[PDB]
Amino acid sequence: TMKVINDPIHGHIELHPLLVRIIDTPQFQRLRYIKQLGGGYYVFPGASHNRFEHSLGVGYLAGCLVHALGEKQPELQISERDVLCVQIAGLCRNLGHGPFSHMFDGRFIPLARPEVKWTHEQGSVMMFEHLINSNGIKPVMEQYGLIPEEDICFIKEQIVGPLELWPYKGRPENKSFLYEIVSNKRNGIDVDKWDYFARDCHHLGIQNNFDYKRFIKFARVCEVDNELRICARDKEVGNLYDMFHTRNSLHRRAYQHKVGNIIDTMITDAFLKADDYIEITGAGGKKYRISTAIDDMEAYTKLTDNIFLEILYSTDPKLKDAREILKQIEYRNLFKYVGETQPTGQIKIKREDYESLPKEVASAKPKVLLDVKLKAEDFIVDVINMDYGMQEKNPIDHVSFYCKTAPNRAIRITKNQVSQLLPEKFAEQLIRVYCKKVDRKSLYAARQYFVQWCADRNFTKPQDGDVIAPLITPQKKEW
Amino acid sequence: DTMKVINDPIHGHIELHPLLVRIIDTPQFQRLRYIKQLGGGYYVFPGASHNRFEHSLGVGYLAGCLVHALGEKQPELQISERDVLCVQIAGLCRNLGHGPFSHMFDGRFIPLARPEVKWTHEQGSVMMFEHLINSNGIKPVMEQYGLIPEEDICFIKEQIVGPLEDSLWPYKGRPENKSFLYEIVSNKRNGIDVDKWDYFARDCHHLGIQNNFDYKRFIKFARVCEVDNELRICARDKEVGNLYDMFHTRNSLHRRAYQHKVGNIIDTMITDAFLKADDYIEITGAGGKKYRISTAIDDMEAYTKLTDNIFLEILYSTDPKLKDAREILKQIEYRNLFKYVGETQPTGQIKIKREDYESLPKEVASAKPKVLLDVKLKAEDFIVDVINMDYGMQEKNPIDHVSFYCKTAPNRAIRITKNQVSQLLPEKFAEQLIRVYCKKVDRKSLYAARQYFVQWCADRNFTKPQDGDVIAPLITPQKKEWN
Amino acid sequence: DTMKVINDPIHGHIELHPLLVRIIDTPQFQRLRYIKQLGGGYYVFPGASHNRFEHSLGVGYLAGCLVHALGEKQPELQISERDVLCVQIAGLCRNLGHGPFSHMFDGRFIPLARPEVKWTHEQGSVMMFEHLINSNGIKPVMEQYGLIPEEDICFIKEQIVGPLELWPYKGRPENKSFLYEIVSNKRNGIDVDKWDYFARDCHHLGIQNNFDYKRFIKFARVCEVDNELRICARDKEVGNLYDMFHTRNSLHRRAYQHKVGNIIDTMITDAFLKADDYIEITGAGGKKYRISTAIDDMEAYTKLTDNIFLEILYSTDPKLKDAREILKQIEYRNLFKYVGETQPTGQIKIKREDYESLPKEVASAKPKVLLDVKLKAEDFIVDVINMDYGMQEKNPIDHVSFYCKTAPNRAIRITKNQVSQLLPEKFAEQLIRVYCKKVDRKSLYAARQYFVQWCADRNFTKPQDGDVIAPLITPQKKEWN
Amino acid sequence: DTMKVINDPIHGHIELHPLLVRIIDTPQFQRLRYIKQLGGGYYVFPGASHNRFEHSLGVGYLAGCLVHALGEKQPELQISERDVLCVQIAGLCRNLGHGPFSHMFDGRFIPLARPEVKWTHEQGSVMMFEHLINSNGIKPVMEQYGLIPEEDICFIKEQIVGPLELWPYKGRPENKSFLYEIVSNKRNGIDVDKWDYFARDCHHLGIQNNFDYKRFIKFARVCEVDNELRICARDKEVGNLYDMFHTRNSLHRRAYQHKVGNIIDTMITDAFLKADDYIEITGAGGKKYRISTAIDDMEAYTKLTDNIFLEILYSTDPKLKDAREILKQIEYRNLFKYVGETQPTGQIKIKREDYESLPKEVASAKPKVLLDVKLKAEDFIVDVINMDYGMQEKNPIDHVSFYCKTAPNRAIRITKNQVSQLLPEKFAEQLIRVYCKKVDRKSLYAARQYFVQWCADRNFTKPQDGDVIAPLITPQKKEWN
Ligand SMILES: Nc1nc2c(ncn2[C@H]2C[C@H](O)[C@@H](COP(=O)(O)OP(=O)(O)OP(=O)(O)O)O2)c(=O)[nH]1
Ligand SMILES: Nc1nc2c(ncn2[C@H]2C[C@H](O)[C@@H](COP(=O)(O)OP(=O)(O)OP(=O)(O)O)O2)c(=O)[nH]1
Ligand SMILES: Nc1nc2c(ncn2[C@H]2C[C@H](O)[C@@H](COP(=O)(O)OP(=O)(O)OP(=O)(O)O)O2)c(=O)[nH]1
Ligand SMILES: Nc1nc2c(ncn2[C@H]2C[C@H](O)[C@@H](COP(=O)(O)OP(=O)(O)OP(=O)(O)O)O2)c(=O)[nH]1
Repeated sequence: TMKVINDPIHGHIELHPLLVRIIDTPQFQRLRYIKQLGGGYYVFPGASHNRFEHSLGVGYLAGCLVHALGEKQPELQISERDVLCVQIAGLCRNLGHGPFSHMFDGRFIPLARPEVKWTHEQGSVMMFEHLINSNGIKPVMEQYGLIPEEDICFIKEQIVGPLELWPYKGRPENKSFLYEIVSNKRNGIDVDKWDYFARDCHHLGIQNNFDYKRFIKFARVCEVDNELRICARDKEVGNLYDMFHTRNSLHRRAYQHKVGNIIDTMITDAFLKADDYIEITGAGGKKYRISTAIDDMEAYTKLTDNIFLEILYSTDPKLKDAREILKQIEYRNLFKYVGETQPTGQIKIKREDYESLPKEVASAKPKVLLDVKLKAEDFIVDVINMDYGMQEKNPIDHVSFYCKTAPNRAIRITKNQVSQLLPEKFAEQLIRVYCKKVDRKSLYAARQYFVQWCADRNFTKPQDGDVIAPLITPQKKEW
Repeated sequence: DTMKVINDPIHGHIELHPLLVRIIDTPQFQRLRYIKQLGGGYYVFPGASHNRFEHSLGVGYLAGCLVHALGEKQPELQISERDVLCVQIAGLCRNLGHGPFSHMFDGRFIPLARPEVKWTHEQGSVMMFEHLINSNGIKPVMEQYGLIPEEDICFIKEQIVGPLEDSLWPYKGRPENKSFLYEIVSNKRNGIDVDKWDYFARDCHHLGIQNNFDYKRFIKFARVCEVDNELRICARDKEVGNLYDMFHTRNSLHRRAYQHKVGNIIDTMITDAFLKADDYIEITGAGGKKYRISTAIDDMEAYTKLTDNIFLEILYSTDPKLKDAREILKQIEYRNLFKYVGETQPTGQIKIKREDYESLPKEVASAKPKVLLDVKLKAEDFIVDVINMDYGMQEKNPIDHVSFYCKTAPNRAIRITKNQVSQLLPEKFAEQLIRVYCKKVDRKSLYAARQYFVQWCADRNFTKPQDGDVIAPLITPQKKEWN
Repeated sequence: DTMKVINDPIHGHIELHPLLVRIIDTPQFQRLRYIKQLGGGYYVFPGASHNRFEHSLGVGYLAGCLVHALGEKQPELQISERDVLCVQIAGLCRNLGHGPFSHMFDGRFIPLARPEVKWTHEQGSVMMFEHLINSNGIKPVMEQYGLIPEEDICFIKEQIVGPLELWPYKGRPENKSFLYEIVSNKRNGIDVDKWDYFARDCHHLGIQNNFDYKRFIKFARVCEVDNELRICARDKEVGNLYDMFHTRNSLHRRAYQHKVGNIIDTMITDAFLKADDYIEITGAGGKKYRISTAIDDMEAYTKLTDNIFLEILYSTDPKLKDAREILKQIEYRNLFKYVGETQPTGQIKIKREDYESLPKEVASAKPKVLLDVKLKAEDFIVDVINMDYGMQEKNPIDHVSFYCKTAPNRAIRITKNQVSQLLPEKFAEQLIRVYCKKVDRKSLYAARQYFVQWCADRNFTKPQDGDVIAPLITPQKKEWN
Repeated sequence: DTMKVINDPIHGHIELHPLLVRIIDTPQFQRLRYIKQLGGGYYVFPGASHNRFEHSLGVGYLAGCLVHALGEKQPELQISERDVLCVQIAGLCRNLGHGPFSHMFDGRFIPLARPEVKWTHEQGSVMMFEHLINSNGIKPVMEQYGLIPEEDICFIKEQIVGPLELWPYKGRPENKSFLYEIVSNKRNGIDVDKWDYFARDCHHLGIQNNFDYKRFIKFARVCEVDNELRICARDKEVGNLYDMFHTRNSLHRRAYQHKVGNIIDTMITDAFLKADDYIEITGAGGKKYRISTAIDDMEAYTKLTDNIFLEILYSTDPKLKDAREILKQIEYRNLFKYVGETQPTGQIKIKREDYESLPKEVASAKPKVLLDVKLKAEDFIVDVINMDYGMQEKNPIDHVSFYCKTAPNRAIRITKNQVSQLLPEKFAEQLIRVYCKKVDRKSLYAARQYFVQWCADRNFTKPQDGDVIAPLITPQKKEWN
């Protein structure tokens, strides 16, 4: 029968027996050993939470929204089968995450395997297949009325989008709105964000401004260009703009914390140095590396935050370089933040150029006397793209609304119709510079290079530019 | 007498010095128990039962926390217990001047009842404070605890209302080396003060909407630095994001709650009821002389007895003089409110001034929608509510008026511009919302009101109301940009 | 007419069926906005500005949540939408009878103003409910949404005040017995009214609530018990139920019976008594009532709220000078002085009829201590407080039924010894507080001596500060030493 | 170096003195990031991902808050910056000795792996602290900030573990007696460790905390008690103190002793015992230790965290097959099945030595019913839990000193009867849980029969579900019914 789980964010969640079966597998329980915020725990000591409990919350909210829609609009013909498939997708869309979450797909794999293209979403689909097949889930699905052929396709499609006219095979256009719940490809407004906002805020000790319950109460399905889509009540548009404001705040303060990022960067370097030597046993006893475990789900099942400690506690001399980096983290001998700047006006920095940037900083020629000369290897340059989840675009332009006077007619709402105090831009870049040399004189020099580089490139004046580089800031007229 | 502890749901256990307790325990202060913080807001958010009294304790407490923290970190500032008590007193007393239903009273009622007068709750707070002190023999008690009333009462008043008037330094209660003290209770430079911090947390706790601003963090990062020969409060540079967020939070709370369309209309209805009852309700002031609702502000003894009670006095009256006033309140009880028609905004530069407000109903009634109508409405049937939404300094960016310090040189004050922070911030800092309502509540009247309204918007190149195509499908087509 | 959504800080977004909106938007309901939940408690806990109105929305909401959950889990219970609405209405309306300052009114004022009458807020709720219905044409609206007014009105009233006198109810039959356990549980006190106030009062007071009502709802089922269908709790939740009552008693100790909130309630009552001949309140047919007689006419009672406090405070009439002076003393915080607290060691406690004699008893004590000042009966207030688990000497958990996971529809009983030996051995007690109206130093000192001597004379418990406030008295009593 | 700010979800922004930061930034301290506060609890309450690291910061912070409050109010105590830092350090470091899965390690594993040893996390904390100080050159930093390591290190250790052995302490004299009451209160258990874990565990478990430590701090004073200067609480707070222990017992019942959390702890412990011959941990000089002997070497113990769980689970060595299989069963949620709970009746207490003979006893019971299967001693687990108010039979409040507002320098005692007759009459009890290693339907049915029979045979209490799980057995015992 059903199980009750007490969650600090959602209170008492009811789990259908089929969901319990999916949960109680090595492939799912794995997520207990992957921190939701990775290196962030090393800055925010409340952020101990893992992918596992977040996944439960996502499945729960996915269920709440689909339930709400069915109760309010029985004409949608939403079935218990539909509800379960949506809950399963919600539960399983985090299955693909690697050690320290975004660090793994965002930092490590791009450097370890630049040729490969890999995302946690792809991983989630693969792990899900592995989970299903390894645990005899399909029989249990039919026992509760699911049709594995169609429904597994549907679940995968919810996580990763078309496995490619209506492009989906798992459900038809009349059920289009179902695909907006777990992972919303159209505008990013989905139950995954709603759980991490509330869960991260609870753990970080910073407050959440977004009311998902409210949103759910005001959600309706309407016909939009011959699709049935979820529409928000007109008056909730303010709150949706705010939801993305909240997202960006959480990125600024927490997910892209300058020191959290530097720790992620150091752990990634440790992983790269360990990658030749750590071995992970996959299917048939075959051995994989940290970087290649993603090619075999049996191996990947055993790849979690544990690697951090395996490296730290290692005695093998081959792992000395990797282990040393982690030990510096324990002593808190971290690379030093020098400053932040941004490109001015039009300019954007391409991913291909990231590598050249430490060279550029080291090449700057501040007109000041320096005891030390710094090298490209002494600098880290971290480039972060901050947006509203659709690059340059406004996601609210891709939301449909209804008004109380005509609940069946979907409408659009433009930014001008809402507020002139809203962002005029929806994407930006932040550039952080750090120095691996931590002494007083080194650090002083790093500041001079940095601010000179900013001037040379016509980037924005660092906020403390006049303090850290008083001789340099005057040369640039704009500043 | 000794220190008291009070449990507050927002701040926990608040200790109060005996002099503060003496000030609190007066008719002039306790009056604030009978004035709702959000006025007509309570009639939309049922949790907003809170009053100005408990907010005032919170402001006093926070004012003390900040001045105390500064003193602990920088003993060189020479902050005295006397300075601390004066700051707390000002914090405690800056809300004394509020009238019935708070902003309703100074924002809606007095401007209509007595357009010749200029009145603000801030001026009221000063007058009430003076009335409190004089009426209760507080000056002697102040000197008992080492305060110097001549300097200190001046200092307290200046903290609430600003310089009592030119000059580099316009304050008389304290010198430039204590300038940072004037930034705690009521910050005239940029509006970052402990009053905001209390109502964000308190209103959110009561409203059931979450607060994004962390005042405790702010206090930990705050320092005093020399700026143009003043000692001012500086925030850590890194916190500039959070300060922009503070004003964003303020704006959210205004949008969602303080300017809720229905809460506003209820305030308007209560105001009308007061205007109708103004001739008949009698309030006894100094010497037994009698005042009206609109004139109690001229005598603080009378003003002391002017609270939300007038609402119930009107509601429960039987005198036929008050029948009209009472009927409006009764319509509030049955929820037969004036009906919301819609909201629009002026586009681009355009702004509507205070002086124009009265001509607006006539304008809407003058618009000529090319639609057959069952009924024809008149100026009197419309209410037009203009709302100013800003960052507290009209078109100005308050963050341009903030001083920061950096960790490498904690005594050196600097400035941070918007470009130095983010491109995702607002490019403007002020806008206007125009709400239209109709006093005729029948279906046919409402339908007509919608047509006049949307036509008016179009005629004047205001923004398309969000529901424009639903409420006025025949009108919206004529304006091309809309559709 | 459509459903409304309301945002509550305790429950979030609450859906209100249009029939409930029609009930709410009446003078009789909206009245509750002007009655503080905790009365004079707000004068001690400044966060406790909340009113009976918002508490009533919460009770109506919780009542709905419970009956919906029961119906979803056991469709064989045959719960109807009609049932759901009637239970929500009863929940919304069980606080309608409350008077100015809530429990002050029925607990202190009415007993003293009109000792001959017997009156409770519950009786008031039923009367107001009838007045609300009749004055606003609600009966037709009830039938529009499928209710049967005659039966359902009876059902709602029974839910609030019990049987209007085998099966004693007329509104519903034995098969729906469990519906009577939701709003106002006469069997054991476990109902949704407590659950809202625990959470609401804690939120506002700023003290923490240890009870999880949502958990309770998730684990609740209906089972047959002595040929009645009753709400049963999961066996393992029994500890949590004991904890609920423990929490209730804590809230009484810390907040609802706060020694100063109680003396403020007493002072306001004294002002009301002194104003009651002069305040006039117009009821039906233009007839005039007093504060103490407005309870006989609902039209008058409709206009009787916390407002009277201010009507007195702001009065200029000389007749109200006495009443107005007491309220002024409250403002200056010149309150009656708490002397101390004690409890009876003996069983059988103290009669309500005996209360009047107690100040005289204190004044008649003869402490062997040097006193400058002699006090009189009239100088003392003696406030007797009954603290229990809701059922006098009885354990409410003995009147709860449970089910186990291996047999969810079978009811069982659980005894205290099956749960823990850390639980209470008694479930009722009395606190006695003494105060003095003379607030000078010498008077207070004297009052302490009489008090402690009276405790001794009566074999009450030694006040906690007894050795400090009455060092000459406490040594006489050997038990205390 | 300058002060650091840390954001904690429980306490908000915590200021850390440079010296404390130096202590925190060591492998010995950072180790606490990898030990779950609640061990096996995380596997039942998914919010309880929190680790000992963040709890230890909180304890350090609250230790500072108390000592700072006392110093501000009573400057005559002569409390020094040195005293404050020492109290904070002891608070920070009193959890250093915890092992994998916290209480599992010292409460279950070590007692079984090393029955000869007497080992407490407190002893471990003192050893780790020594290691931390010596390995990281902290003593020079201590003197840089004015500390005197010989006295102050002794004082810190004494705060954690008590006298390292008439005034028995050497780190501070009698005049500073009260300082030894903040971090680890040996007199009555009222200390800042509990205050952080109540609030932190509640925040993460998703259950409510009823104790207000900030209130307690505000009302705390130091008074002379029998020639010692001790921390005293305001008299009126006594209710809140009883409630603090009530809350602790509720947390244990609901969470720390959850039946499934406990069985998971038990399973993990077995896995560790089976891996103990084969897991190696490198300590000082490259030498290798076992899980059971890492406690002997601090360098090894440093690297002994919850990680061993995953090292075993991910292992391929066939010698670890048995240990790895137990952990794999946990992942599949194939746990030992809860059969039931009972308690000893009246007088009886269960001895530590007898724990191992209990499964044999259950298997020896002869239930008079037809059974498909016969079970053996090895198929049963019996878990005995001692629940109390921290001082076995004793009432901690009998060991607390109070003051009253009329004489704040005069310490007094308050007895239970002076407070409430609704309090516990007993302060310790035992709970006995039985589980079955055979999880099939027939086996579980049989296990229920043996269990209830065993309860009857030993005159333990009737399991709450006894009539449902063993309807044929419960009849025989008259007392039960
Ligand atoms: N909030 C709260 N949560 C609890 C309490 N006791 C347990 N929980 C949590 C732990 C779990 O996450 C969830 C379900 O725990 P239960 O003890 O109800 O489940 P369990 O499977 O052990 O009971 P069963 O005997 O199988 O029905 O609730 C409680 O007293 N209060
Ligand atoms: N959080 C919490 N607050 C309480 C409790 N008891 C009272 N309060 C609140 C009510 C007040 O706002 C504040 C002070 O109440 P007290 O009873 O300590 O002050 P009171 O003047 O009655 O005591 P006194 O005998 O004059 O020291 O704390 C409690 O147990 N917990
Ligand atoms: N949490 C939250 N509550 C809100 C917000 N806006 C309004 N509320 C509260 C006030 C009310 O208690 C409740 C319903 O307010 P609404 O403005 O949504 O309904 P109203 O009847 O004004 O609009 P409608 O009739 O749907 O046009 O929600 C918001 O953004 N967040
Ligand atoms: N509540 C809140 N906490 C924050 C925010 N930013 C950072 N924190 C947390 C993370 C840490 O636990 C703690 C200190 O963060 P900071 O960014 O002030 O420290 P950091 O050492 O990076 O600053 P530094 O540049 O060294 O002064 O506060 C924020 O905006 N809000």
